[PDB]
Amino acid sequence: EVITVRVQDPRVQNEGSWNSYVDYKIFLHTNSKAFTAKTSCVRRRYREFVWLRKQLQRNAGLVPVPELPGKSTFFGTSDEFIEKRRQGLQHFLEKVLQSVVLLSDSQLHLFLQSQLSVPEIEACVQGRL
Amino acid sequence: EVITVRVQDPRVQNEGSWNSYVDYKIFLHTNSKAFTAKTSCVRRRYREFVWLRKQLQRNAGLVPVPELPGKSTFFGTSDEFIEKRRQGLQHFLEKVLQSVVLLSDSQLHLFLQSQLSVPEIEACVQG
Ligand SMILES: [Cl-]
Ligand SMILES: [Cl-]
Ligand SMILES: [Cl-]
Ligand code: NA
Ligand code: NA
Repeated sequence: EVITVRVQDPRVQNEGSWNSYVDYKIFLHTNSKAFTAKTSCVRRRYREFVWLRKQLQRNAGLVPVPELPGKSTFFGTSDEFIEKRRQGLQHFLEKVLQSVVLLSDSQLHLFLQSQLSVPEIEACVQGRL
Repeated sequence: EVITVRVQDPRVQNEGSWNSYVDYKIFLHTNSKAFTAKTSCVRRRYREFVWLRKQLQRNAGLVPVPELPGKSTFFGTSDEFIEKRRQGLQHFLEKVLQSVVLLSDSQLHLFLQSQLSVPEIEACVQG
């Protein structure tokens, strides 16, 4: 029944380049059978969370899905933007995990416990990987 | 101290005339000590929001102030255009007000809690 999630450690990938982006470490510790691993650590970027939230909104129960932190850049500093984003991503996952139809989602499990890309998850869930 | 802002009740002013326009009720309630009124209700039109943002962005320097909804009528109907505008205007104010960055801006206060026109605000703050 314990599922503890943390979002930490923003890092810049491909820094300086056309395709630079920030990603976040996601730690999960759980004794839940929802998950193949008791402990996992993966990195995900904001756009993958956007993909995730939309996938969760296809849930079979039509249950509402917690909000993500937004795209607003209205911050004195980039550090503040990233920290508020990090907090908001962690809060999002905490709340997702409290909803049984969302917690049990097979694509959530692939998001949290693998580093399959979004297209790779999409291929996996069609048996095309 | 929280600031609650709502943009509601779009209405057509001067309906059927050359100078017809839509405006919006801006309702604010706050326990923030800086505001002159705990609850205010003013009406503002889109062009006034455009004026406001320009003033706010000058104050912010290179910090990017929240975007306004645009002019392009990409929604299918006037009703949908106005409702999405209203939502966008509320979102703009929510983001503006939820940060400490612009809360000292004289123009913002007069926009929100007076029914001074834009020229009158400009005159007020210029002396
Ligand atoms: Cl971007
Ligand atoms: Cl497969
Ligand atoms: Cl009228
Ligand atoms: Na084990
Ligand atoms: Na209305």
